[PDB]
Amino acid sequence: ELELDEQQRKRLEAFLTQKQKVGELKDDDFEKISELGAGNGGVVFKVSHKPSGLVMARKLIHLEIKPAIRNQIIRELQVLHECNSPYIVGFYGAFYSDGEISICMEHMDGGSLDQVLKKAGRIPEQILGKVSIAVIKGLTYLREKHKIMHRDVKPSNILVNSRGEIKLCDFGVSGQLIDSMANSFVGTRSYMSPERLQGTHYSVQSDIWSMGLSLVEMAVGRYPIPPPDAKELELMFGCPMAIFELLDYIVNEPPPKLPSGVFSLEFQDFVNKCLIKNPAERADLKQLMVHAFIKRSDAEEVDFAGWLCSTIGLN
Ligand SMILES: COC(=O)c1c[nH]c2ncccc12
Ligand code: NA
Repeated sequence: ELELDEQQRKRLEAFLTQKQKVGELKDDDFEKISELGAGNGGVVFKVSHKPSGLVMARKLIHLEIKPAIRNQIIRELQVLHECNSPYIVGFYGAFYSDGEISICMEHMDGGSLDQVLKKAGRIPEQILGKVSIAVIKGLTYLREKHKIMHRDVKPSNILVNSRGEIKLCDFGVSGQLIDSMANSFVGTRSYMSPERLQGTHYSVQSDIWSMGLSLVEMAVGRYPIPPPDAKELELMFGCPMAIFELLDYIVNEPPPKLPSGVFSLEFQDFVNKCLIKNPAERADLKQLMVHAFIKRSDAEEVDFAGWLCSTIGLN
């Protein structure tokens, strides 16, 4: 499940070789091209690293903290130089400058799945199969090689590109950057598992809930809680709640589900196994990797890049 084919081995080797040419990252070496997002307490820009000529994505986190603090964060973000996977966004480096931490990463031309969703309206089942594989393999990589979980799976944290690659970004790597960002805002809690919202027992099972929740949103074209009325489905397939009320609904109500007679039973089953409220009964990475929907999605050779380019008008 963590074994790479020839094309993925080659792409990973070409990225590291290219990264080795980049030295110490410095503020003045960057030229802004455009803006990309802001979903996790910062701002993302498409930038040009002037000396190397490489196009990167630069996350700027505005924090006003004593020299001692920032230096620890930066040492802790060095963990990311070890995160080498076709399912994790490439990391170039991190530094502090004029009151802000910069995280420099690989630029994904397809953007994030929240953006792809907005354009598309809804994402087809076969495309969601490819997304599911990448999320499971990404979470398996994080857990296997670095003994860490994502903690923030959601559509905006899944990045796509014109080469048909799907990658995860924005996973807790620096304990200090987390602690120094307390009282929030570090991102919405609307994708959190019932167990995390109860302050109870939390593992990679919480990430599986988030994935399951994100898949239903992308398949239907709407954030799924509260479930849609019989009339809202007739609009969609022919065939407002305040955050505190919403978080209560997740803990207290039955989990969302895909509408029937629209999606395959294998896909409906797969999301249901991710969305079981009790994390013990809920499926795990090993179980998900051999699920009928995953095996069928793997054997399906889906032109993800072709679908992507047509949908967002890339080219
Ligand atoms: C937090 O990381 C990001 O948002 C991104 C990292 N690379 C990207 N490429 C395009 C859009 C967003 C990003
Ligand atoms: Na993000």
